[PDB]
Amino acid sequence: AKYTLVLIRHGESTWNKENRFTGWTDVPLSPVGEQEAVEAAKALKEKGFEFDVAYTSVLQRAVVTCWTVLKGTDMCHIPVKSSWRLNERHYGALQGLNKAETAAKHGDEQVKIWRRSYDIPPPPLEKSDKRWPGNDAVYKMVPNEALPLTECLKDTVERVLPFWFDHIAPSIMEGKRVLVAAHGNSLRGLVKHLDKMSDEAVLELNIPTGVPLVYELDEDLQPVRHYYLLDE
Amino acid sequence: AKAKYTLVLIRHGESTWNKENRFTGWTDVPLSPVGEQEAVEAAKALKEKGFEFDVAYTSVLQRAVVTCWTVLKGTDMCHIPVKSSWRLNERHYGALQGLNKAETAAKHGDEQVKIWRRSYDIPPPPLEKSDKRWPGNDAVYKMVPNEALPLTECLKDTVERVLPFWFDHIAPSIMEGKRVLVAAHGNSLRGLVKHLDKMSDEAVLELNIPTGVPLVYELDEDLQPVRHYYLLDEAELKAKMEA
Amino acid sequence: GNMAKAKYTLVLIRHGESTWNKENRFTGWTDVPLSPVGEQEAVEAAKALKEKGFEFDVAYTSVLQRAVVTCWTVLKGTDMCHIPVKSSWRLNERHYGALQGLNKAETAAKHGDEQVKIWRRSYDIPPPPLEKSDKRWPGNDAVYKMVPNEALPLTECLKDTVERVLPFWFDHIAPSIMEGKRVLVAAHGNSLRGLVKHLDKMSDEAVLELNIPTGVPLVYELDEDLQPVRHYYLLDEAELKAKMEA
Amino acid sequence: AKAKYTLVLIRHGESTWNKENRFTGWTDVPLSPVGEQEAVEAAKALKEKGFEFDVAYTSVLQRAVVTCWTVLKGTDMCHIPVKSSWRLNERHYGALQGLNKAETAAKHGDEQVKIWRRSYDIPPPPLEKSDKRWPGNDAVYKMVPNEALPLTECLKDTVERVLPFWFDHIAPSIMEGKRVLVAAHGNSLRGLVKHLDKMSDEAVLELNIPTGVPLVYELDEDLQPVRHYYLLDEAELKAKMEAVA
Ligand code: NA
Ligand code: NA
Ligand code: NA
Ligand code: NA
Repeated sequence: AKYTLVLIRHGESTWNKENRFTGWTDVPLSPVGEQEAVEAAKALKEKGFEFDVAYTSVLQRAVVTCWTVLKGTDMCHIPVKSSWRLNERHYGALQGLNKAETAAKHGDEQVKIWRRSYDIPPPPLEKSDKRWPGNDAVYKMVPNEALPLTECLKDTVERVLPFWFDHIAPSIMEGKRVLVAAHGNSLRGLVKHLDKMSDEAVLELNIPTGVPLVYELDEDLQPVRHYYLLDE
Repeated sequence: AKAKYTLVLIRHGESTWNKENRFTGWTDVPLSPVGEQEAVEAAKALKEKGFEFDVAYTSVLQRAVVTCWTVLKGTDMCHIPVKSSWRLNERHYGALQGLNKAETAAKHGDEQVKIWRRSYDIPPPPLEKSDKRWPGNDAVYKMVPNEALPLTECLKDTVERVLPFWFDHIAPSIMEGKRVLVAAHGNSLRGLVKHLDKMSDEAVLELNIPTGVPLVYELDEDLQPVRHYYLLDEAELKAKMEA
Repeated sequence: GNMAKAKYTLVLIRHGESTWNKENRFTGWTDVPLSPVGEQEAVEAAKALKEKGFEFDVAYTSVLQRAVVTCWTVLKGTDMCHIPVKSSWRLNERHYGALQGLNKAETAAKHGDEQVKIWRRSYDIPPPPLEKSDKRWPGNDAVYKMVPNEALPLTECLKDTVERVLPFWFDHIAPSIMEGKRVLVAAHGNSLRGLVKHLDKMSDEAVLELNIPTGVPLVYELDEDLQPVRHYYLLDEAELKAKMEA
Repeated sequence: AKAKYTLVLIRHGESTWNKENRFTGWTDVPLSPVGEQEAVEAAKALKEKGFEFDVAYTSVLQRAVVTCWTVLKGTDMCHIPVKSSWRLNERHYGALQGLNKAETAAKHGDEQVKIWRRSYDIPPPPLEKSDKRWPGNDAVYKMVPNEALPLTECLKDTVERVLPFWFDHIAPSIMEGKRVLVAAHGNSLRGLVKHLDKMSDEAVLELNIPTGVPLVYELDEDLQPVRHYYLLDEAELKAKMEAVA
């Protein structure tokens, strides 16, 4: 009843179509992904939503989603803050591999666990591997110890919260209308916190792609209600 | 001397109002389709010659902001921080903003507009605080004190408004070792160049910065230009300067 | 005066006496410390702010020890040590060029008595400039390593000081006030005269008569548009009249 | 073992409650006169060895903040930016804060407190939101979401609360080439050290950081410790370690 927060998950990426684990792989949006953001922007525009600051991960797919939304809402003048803390969950040694070839290699049960589990991460990369963010110039200014070799949702949540408490939440408290453009697991991290969901309950939480999720929060940042801005 | 640092400046391409032959100033109009493509072309040239960036500075006007995004996209630099500031905005055209050039030329005279357009210290007629074109009435600038928001501006004012941002943000980034990109407008960039090259008040009037062409500055240890150049062959560049 | 209310409250304070104020010597950007009396003026200003219940959310200071320590002392005495403090060379004292470090008598005998009165009280006539080879030039000082040399003065008149202060007002101080933050500004005589000149829309001629006393909180009650509704010092009319005379 | 960066850590000296033999935690108590002087002495040692700083990090508790200012004053480094954060605060002692050791011994028992004091993952009894010692009720933390403010903490929680600040601010400054100073507390510094030296959960329990003594870390290109040392002779240092034992 006091503050309004808008969250959005980027649309389909090239690897979502190629049926391959992405994680921190910095792949671009597919043409369909680019358009989901254009549609979400129009809906926000129609309802008169406006923003004062935007937060994003550092992955192209989220960054472009955010730019598209600002463009479609006439909010290109606002500051945009990116952080690796809003990045998708890192899939370790599975990143870049096709899901079928990994399912046939490791088994259908084991991948379902790695995909939908809360605290069991996929096999870790080695520091010599090029998929390790520690070897990527994009993370040059981030200490290597903070860059994951692999992650379970749990790790993702713990890595996201600090950014919520140190940047996002304070902006809301300062009176700013905030937009957050991120990924499925990163956003599940925020929602888990916002709605105080249990470890078991977030496993069933599915955040649809390219649909604005609006949170009406009270004076103490507790949700009064939430809803998606569409009719599909 | 020799280059120690590299700075890249870029002026946004054509806007809808450039085609509609209308004074823009702080009017937040979008790029035309041709303007969007000039940025794509400038990105490729930067990509080809191996330019990379660590931070990007922009005005708060859509035109420049989108030009910047396009260049980062085309150079695979979408991960970098982007900082916007009203200080990099185009020169404010006062009471002329939104008016067609022919209709103002016929109203006020061909001489008087030429003065207001290419003069250094004579600004166009000022707006009143009641006018909606005054940034002080625009929510975009709600966090900026109204005293800093112009009613009108001459190039001189624009230069004075830009320098502080150069000294407080852009230059320090260069000094910190960061490869900087600046996406702004004609007059705001003339402001930086005037300072960089220590141009006189009279000389900057002849300075014409072509639209959608990266301008690269090789600076020494003390931020003084060793040389500058545009990323385009003499053929394409000659045609861009003439427009 | 105006009977309206304050929307915002801003507190400005000029640091107390420095070692060189006693040595009767031009300081400018020379980073000299406060005298023991200077340290105590800040303790007294803190107590007055404490008694009236003033609280702060952020503090702005120059990068000169003198102002910095004044600010720390005030935060300590008001139980505001938890707030962010932002420093900037833009709030530095006016730079006195080639006069910095010299005694008044020895500069008066060297350059002339009246010429110094002009350099000290004038608005637009600066003192003789330093050379880039001189150590008193901030461009050679590690303290300003991250600030482009072109921005660092060789000398300054009040006018120059005002022009370098304003941007910091518009880019940091004012926005904090607009965000709803109770701001404290600990700086120097000329830098504060710069802010006041702007706040009260004073003329070039009028700011020459403006004397800001040392170690006395100056409170500004500003309206929604940052225009002064009224201002006042936290001191009895007795101690205050004596502070202004100095 | 090739050092590149230098980091200086300092634990504030004695507080009024250290003398009054009482659990402090987030209680914002001031330094004792002896505490103020330890910082003056640490500043002189840093001054003598020529240490200079480019930025300083601190908790938001007066005792640490004043320690930092004193060190900057004594090293002629008052011009540098100082960033404070609740993330560097002392460990929060939950329901034990404000209690005297005798008063806690009489009301919680000698065994339970020894566990709460030297344990890694078992926190002291938690406060209720209706308790005034909960930071959520303190204006100092007005700009920090209440969900982040502890009701109680074990060293483990402290560590988890500190790391993000290390990775988001302190470390990047070191990587940017800045000479950093960190003025904080016993448990918050044990957090950093535990990470820096990759100490095990069991080993940090024996780690004792003396008060008012600069701790210098020589780190390699990848922020890994090459070596560390205190600015004090083995004689004066032996006596400081016994004080903190
Ligand atoms: Na890295
Ligand atoms: Na405004
Ligand atoms: Na410098
Ligand atoms: Na709070």
